[PDB]
Amino acid sequence: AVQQKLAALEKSSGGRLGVALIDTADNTQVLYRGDERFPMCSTSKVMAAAAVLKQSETQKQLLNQPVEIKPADLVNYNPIAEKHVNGTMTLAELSAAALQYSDNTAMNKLIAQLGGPGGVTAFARAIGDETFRLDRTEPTLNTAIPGDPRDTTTPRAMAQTLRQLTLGHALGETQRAQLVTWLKGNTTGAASIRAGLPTSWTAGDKTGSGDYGTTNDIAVIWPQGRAPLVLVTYFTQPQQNAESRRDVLASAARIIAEGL
Ligand SMILES: CN(C)Cc1cccc(C(=O)Nc2cccc(-c3nnn[nH]3)c2)c1
Ligand SMILES: CN(C)Cc1cccc(C(=O)Nc2cccc(-c3nnn[nH]3)c2)c1
Repeated sequence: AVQQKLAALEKSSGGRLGVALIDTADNTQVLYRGDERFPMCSTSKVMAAAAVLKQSETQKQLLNQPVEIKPADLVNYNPIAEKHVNGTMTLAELSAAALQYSDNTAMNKLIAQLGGPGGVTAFARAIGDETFRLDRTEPTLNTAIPGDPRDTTTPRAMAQTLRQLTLGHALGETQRAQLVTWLKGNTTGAASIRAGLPTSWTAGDKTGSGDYGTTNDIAVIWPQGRAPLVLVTYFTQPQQNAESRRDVLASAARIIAEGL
Protein backbone atom coordinates (compact mmCIF):
# COMPACT_ATOMS: atom_id res chain seq x y z
CA ALA A 1 0.00 0.00 0.00
CA VAL A 2 2.47 2.60 1.26
CA GLN A 3 5.03 1.87 -1.47
CA GLN A 4 2.36 2.34 -4.15
CA LYS A 5 1.15 5.54 -2.55
CA LEU A 6 4.65 7.01 -2.34
CA ALA A 7 5.17 6.07 -6.01
CA ALA A 8 1.96 7.85 -7.03
CA LEU A 9 2.99 10.88 -5.00
CA GLU A 10 6.37 10.91 -6.71
CA LYS A 11 4.82 10.55 -10.16
CA SER A 12 2.64 13.63 -9.62
CA SER A 13 5.47 15.55 -8.00
CA GLY A 14 7.75 16.33 -10.94
CA GLY A 15 10.78 15.04 -9.06
CA ARG A 16 12.60 12.27 -7.22
CA LEU A 17 11.46 11.34 -3.70
CA GLY A 18 13.40 9.46 -1.01
CA VAL A 19 11.86 8.23 2.22
CA ALA A 20 13.11 6.30 5.23
CA LEU A 21 11.03 5.53 8.30
CA ILE A 22 12.26 3.68 11.37
CA ASP A 23 9.47 2.72 13.75
CA THR A 24 11.16 2.17 17.10
CA ALA A 25 8.17 0.14 18.34
CA ASP A 26 9.54 -2.84 16.42
CA ASN A 27 12.61 -1.50 14.60
CA THR A 28 10.93 -2.00 11.24
CA GLN A 29 11.61 0.25 8.27
CA VAL A 30 9.70 1.63 5.32
CA LEU A 31 12.02 2.73 2.49
CA TYR A 32 11.37 4.43 -0.80
CA ARG A 33 14.57 4.97 -2.82
CA GLY A 34 16.12 4.34 0.57
CA ASP A 35 19.54 3.50 -0.86
CA GLU A 36 19.70 6.27 -3.50
CA ARG A 37 21.86 9.32 -2.83
CA PHE A 38 20.30 12.77 -2.38
CA PRO A 39 21.89 16.16 -1.60
CA MET A 40 21.49 16.71 2.14
CA CYS A 41 21.58 20.50 2.08
CA SER A 42 20.87 21.89 5.57
CA THR A 43 19.88 18.51 7.02
CA SER A 44 23.68 18.09 7.30
CA LYS A 45 23.57 20.70 10.07
CA VAL A 46 22.39 17.94 12.42
CA MET A 47 25.63 15.97 11.91
CA ALA A 48 27.75 19.09 12.47
CA ALA A 49 25.95 20.04 15.71
CA ALA A 50 26.14 16.42 16.93
CA ALA A 51 29.89 16.29 16.25
CA VAL A 52 30.41 19.38 18.40
CA LEU A 53 28.21 17.86 21.11
CA LYS A 54 30.45 14.74 20.99
CA GLN A 55 33.52 16.97 21.43
CA SER A 56 31.85 18.59 24.42
CA GLU A 57 31.75 15.23 26.21
CA THR A 58 35.51 15.51 26.75
CA GLN A 59 35.61 19.32 27.01
CA LYS A 60 32.81 20.23 29.43
CA GLN A 61 33.16 23.97 28.80
CA LEU A 62 33.29 23.66 25.01
CA LEU A 63 29.77 24.91 24.32
CA ASN A 64 30.70 28.12 26.16
CA GLN A 65 33.81 28.69 23.98
CA PRO A 66 33.53 31.96 22.04
CA VAL A 67 33.99 32.12 18.29
CA GLU A 68 34.71 35.43 16.54
CA ILE A 69 32.18 36.53 13.96
CA LYS A 70 33.77 38.89 11.43
CA PRO A 71 31.99 40.80 8.64
CA ALA A 72 33.87 38.65 6.12
CA ASP A 73 32.50 35.47 7.73
CA LEU A 74 28.89 36.30 6.79
CA VAL A 75 27.54 34.27 3.90
CA ASN A 76 24.08 34.17 2.24
CA TYR A 77 21.68 33.45 5.12
CA ASN A 78 22.74 34.69 8.54
CA PRO A 79 19.62 35.63 10.56
CA ILE A 80 21.45 35.15 13.88
CA ALA A 81 25.13 35.63 13.03
CA GLU A 82 24.57 39.06 11.46
CA LYS A 83 23.53 40.33 14.91
CA HIS A 84 26.88 39.34 16.35
CA VAL A 85 29.33 40.55 13.72
CA ASN A 86 32.46 42.14 15.23
CA GLY A 87 31.64 40.17 18.38
CA THR A 88 31.51 36.52 19.43
CA MET A 89 29.05 33.65 19.67
CA THR A 90 29.58 30.52 21.73
CA LEU A 91 29.51 27.07 20.18
CA ALA A 92 26.16 26.53 21.94
CA GLU A 93 24.80 29.70 20.29
CA LEU A 94 26.18 28.60 16.93
CA SER A 95 24.66 25.12 17.22
CA ALA A 96 21.28 26.58 18.18
CA ALA A 97 21.40 29.08 15.32
CA ALA A 98 22.41 26.42 12.80
CA LEU A 99 19.74 23.97 13.93
CA GLN A 100 16.80 26.17 14.83
CA TYR A 101 17.18 29.04 12.35
CA SER A 102 19.26 27.23 9.71
CA ASP A 103 21.94 29.96 9.86
CA ASN A 104 24.67 29.28 7.24
CA THR A 105 27.39 31.32 8.93
CA ALA A 106 26.71 29.38 12.16
CA MET A 107 27.07 26.11 10.22
CA ASN A 108 30.40 27.28 8.79
CA LYS A 109 31.70 27.92 12.30
CA LEU A 110 30.64 24.40 13.32
CA ILE A 111 32.43 22.93 10.31
CA ALA A 112 35.60 24.90 11.16
CA GLN A 113 35.46 23.69 14.77
CA LEU A 114 35.41 20.13 13.37
CA GLY A 115 38.40 20.73 11.06
CA GLY A 116 36.54 21.17 7.77
CA PRO A 117 33.86 19.19 5.90
CA GLY A 118 35.99 16.02 6.15
CA GLY A 119 36.04 16.36 9.94
CA VAL A 120 32.26 16.13 9.98
CA THR A 121 32.52 13.06 7.74
CA ALA A 122 35.08 11.54 10.12
CA PHE A 123 32.61 11.94 13.01
CA ALA A 124 29.87 10.30 10.92
CA ARG A 125 32.13 7.29 10.31
CA ALA A 126 33.00 7.12 14.05
CA ILE A 127 29.30 6.70 14.89
CA GLY A 128 28.78 4.04 12.22
CA ASP A 129 27.48 6.07 9.28
CA GLU A 130 29.42 4.83 6.25
CA THR A 131 27.31 6.76 3.77
CA PHE A 132 27.22 10.40 4.82
CA ARG A 133 29.74 12.70 3.16
CA LEU A 134 30.29 16.40 3.69
CA ASP A 135 32.59 17.85 1.05
CA ARG A 136 31.99 21.61 1.07
CA THR A 137 31.10 24.54 3.32
CA GLU A 138 28.10 26.89 3.13
CA PRO A 139 26.70 27.93 0.83
CA THR A 140 28.11 25.73 -1.91
CA LEU A 141 27.16 22.48 -0.23
CA ASN A 142 23.60 23.25 -1.46
CA THR A 143 24.27 23.19 -5.23
CA ALA A 144 22.41 19.84 -5.30
CA ILE A 145 23.46 18.92 -8.83
CA PRO A 146 21.90 15.67 -10.06
CA GLY A 147 24.44 12.83 -9.93
CA ASP A 148 27.00 14.80 -7.91
CA PRO A 149 28.12 12.69 -4.93
CA ARG A 150 29.30 15.70 -2.92
CA ASP A 151 27.39 16.49 0.28
CA THR A 152 24.98 13.58 -0.10
CA THR A 153 23.63 10.66 1.89
CA THR A 154 20.87 8.06 1.49
CA PRO A 155 17.53 8.16 3.30
CA ARG A 156 18.31 4.81 5.03
CA ALA A 157 21.67 6.02 6.33
CA MET A 158 20.32 9.37 7.57
CA ALA A 159 17.38 7.74 9.38
CA GLN A 160 19.67 5.25 11.13
CA THR A 161 22.04 8.04 12.17
CA LEU A 162 19.28 10.36 13.37
CA ARG A 163 17.91 7.48 15.47
CA GLN A 164 21.32 6.75 17.02
CA LEU A 165 21.90 10.46 17.77
CA THR A 166 18.47 11.30 19.24
CA LEU A 167 17.17 8.03 20.74
CA GLY A 168 20.25 5.82 20.93
CA HIS A 169 23.72 6.05 22.43
CA ALA A 170 25.85 7.80 19.82
CA LEU A 171 26.03 10.76 22.24
CA GLY A 172 26.20 10.96 26.04
CA GLU A 173 22.82 11.36 27.74
CA THR A 174 23.25 15.08 28.43
CA GLN A 175 24.26 15.69 24.82
CA ARG A 176 21.46 13.55 23.34
CA ALA A 177 18.93 15.51 25.40
CA GLN A 178 20.46 18.82 24.27
CA LEU A 179 20.19 17.75 20.63
CA VAL A 180 16.54 16.73 21.04
CA THR A 181 15.75 20.01 22.82
CA TRP A 182 17.32 21.92 19.90
CA LEU A 183 15.42 19.94 17.21
CA LYS A 184 12.14 20.32 19.10
CA GLY A 185 12.68 24.07 19.10
CA ASN A 186 13.23 24.28 15.34
CA THR A 187 11.54 27.31 13.80
CA THR A 188 11.57 26.23 10.12
CA GLY A 189 9.62 23.00 10.01
CA ALA A 190 5.86 23.49 10.21
CA ALA A 191 5.28 23.20 6.41
CA SER A 192 7.35 20.05 5.91
CA ILE A 193 7.15 16.60 7.60
CA ARG A 194 5.18 17.98 10.50
CA ALA A 195 2.42 19.32 8.23
CA GLY A 196 1.57 15.73 7.32
CA LEU A 197 1.35 14.45 10.91
CA PRO A 198 -1.65 14.43 13.24
CA THR A 199 -1.59 17.61 15.33
CA SER A 200 -1.55 15.65 18.57
CA TRP A 201 1.88 14.28 17.65
CA THR A 202 5.06 16.11 18.61
CA ALA A 203 8.37 16.22 16.78
CA GLY A 204 11.77 17.79 16.30
CA ASP A 205 13.15 18.29 12.80
CA LYS A 206 15.81 19.86 10.62
CA THR A 207 14.87 21.16 7.17
CA GLY A 208 17.05 21.72 4.13
CA SER A 209 16.72 23.15 0.60
CA GLY A 210 18.93 24.02 -2.36
CA ASP A 211 19.11 24.31 -6.06
CA TYR A 212 17.22 21.82 -8.24
CA GLY A 213 14.17 22.57 -6.10
CA THR A 214 15.77 20.38 -3.46
CA THR A 215 13.46 20.19 -0.44
CA ASN A 216 14.37 18.05 2.58
CA ASP A 217 13.42 17.33 6.18
CA ILE A 218 14.55 14.82 8.81
CA ALA A 219 12.52 14.36 11.98
CA VAL A 220 12.23 12.47 15.22
CA ILE A 221 8.56 12.06 16.08
CA TRP A 222 6.60 11.14 19.19
CA PRO A 223 3.16 9.87 18.13
CA GLN A 224 0.20 10.01 20.47
CA GLY A 225 0.45 6.60 22.15
CA ARG A 226 3.12 4.87 20.01
CA ALA A 227 6.91 4.55 20.36
CA PRO A 228 8.93 7.27 18.59
CA LEU A 229 9.56 7.29 14.85
CA VAL A 230 12.47 8.58 12.85
CA LEU A 231 11.55 9.91 9.39
CA VAL A 232 13.67 11.25 6.49
CA THR A 233 12.03 12.79 3.42
CA TYR A 234 14.32 14.00 0.62
CA PHE A 235 13.10 15.50 -2.68
CA THR A 236 14.94 16.89 -5.68
CA GLN A 237 13.94 18.01 -9.18
CA PRO A 238 15.46 18.08 -12.69
CA GLN A 239 15.80 21.86 -13.30
CA GLN A 240 18.28 24.01 -11.38
CA ASN A 241 15.74 26.77 -10.78
CA ALA A 242 12.87 24.51 -9.66
CA GLU A 243 10.65 25.79 -6.84
CA SER A 244 10.69 24.25 -3.36
CA ARG A 245 8.02 21.64 -2.62
CA ARG A 246 7.56 21.36 1.12
CA ASP A 247 4.04 20.12 0.43
CA VAL A 248 5.52 16.98 -1.16
CA LEU A 249 7.35 16.23 2.11
CA ALA A 250 4.11 16.81 4.07
CA SER A 251 2.33 14.42 1.70
CA ALA A 252 4.98 11.73 2.13
CA ALA A 253 4.77 12.12 5.90
CA ARG A 254 0.98 11.85 5.76
CA ILE A 255 1.19 8.63 3.75
CA ILE A 256 3.66 7.19 6.29
CA ALA A 257 1.51 8.20 9.28
CA GLU A 258 -1.66 6.75 7.77
CA GLY A 259 0.21 3.51 7.02
CA LEU A 260 1.16 2.82 10.64
C1 LIG B 1 39.11 15.63 12.71
N1 LIG B 1 38.28 15.34 13.90
C2 LIG B 1 38.61 16.30 14.98
C3 LIG B 1 36.86 15.42 13.52
C4 LIG B 1 35.96 15.16 14.71
C5 LIG B 1 35.25 16.22 15.27
C6 LIG B 1 34.36 15.99 16.31
C7 LIG B 1 34.21 14.70 16.85
C8 LIG B 1 34.93 13.64 16.27
C9 LIG B 1 34.75 12.25 16.79
O1 LIG B 1 34.86 11.30 16.02
N2 LIG B 1 34.51 12.12 18.09
C10 LIG B 1 34.29 10.92 18.76
C11 LIG B 1 33.62 9.85 18.15
C12 LIG B 1 33.37 8.69 18.89
C13 LIG B 1 33.75 8.60 20.23
C14 LIG B 1 34.37 9.68 20.84
C15 LIG B 1 34.72 9.65 22.29
N3 LIG B 1 35.03 8.56 23.02
N4 LIG B 1 35.26 8.97 24.34
N5 LIG B 1 35.02 10.36 24.39
N6 LIG B 1 34.67 10.74 23.10
C16 LIG B 1 34.62 10.85 20.11
C17 LIG B 1 35.80 13.88 15.22
C1 LIG C 1 24.51 30.17 -3.52
N1 LIG C 1 24.55 29.00 -4.42
C2 LIG C 1 25.81 29.03 -5.17
C3 LIG C 1 24.45 27.78 -3.59
C4 LIG C 1 23.02 27.70 -3.07
C5 LIG C 1 21.95 27.53 -3.94
C6 LIG C 1 20.66 27.42 -3.41
C7 LIG C 1 20.42 27.63 -2.06
C8 LIG C 1 21.49 27.90 -1.21
C9 LIG C 1 21.28 28.04 0.28
O1 LIG C 1 22.22 28.38 0.99
N2 LIG C 1 20.06 27.79 0.79
C10 LIG C 1 19.74 27.81 2.16
C11 LIG C 1 20.42 28.61 3.09
C12 LIG C 1 20.08 28.54 4.45
C13 LIG C 1 19.06 27.71 4.88
C14 LIG C 1 18.39 26.92 3.95
C15 LIG C 1 17.30 26.02 4.41
N3 LIG C 1 17.13 25.58 5.68
N4 LIG C 1 15.99 24.77 5.70
N5 LIG C 1 15.46 24.77 4.41
N6 LIG C 1 16.31 25.55 3.63
C16 LIG C 1 18.73 26.97 2.61
C17 LIG C 1 22.78 27.91 -1.71
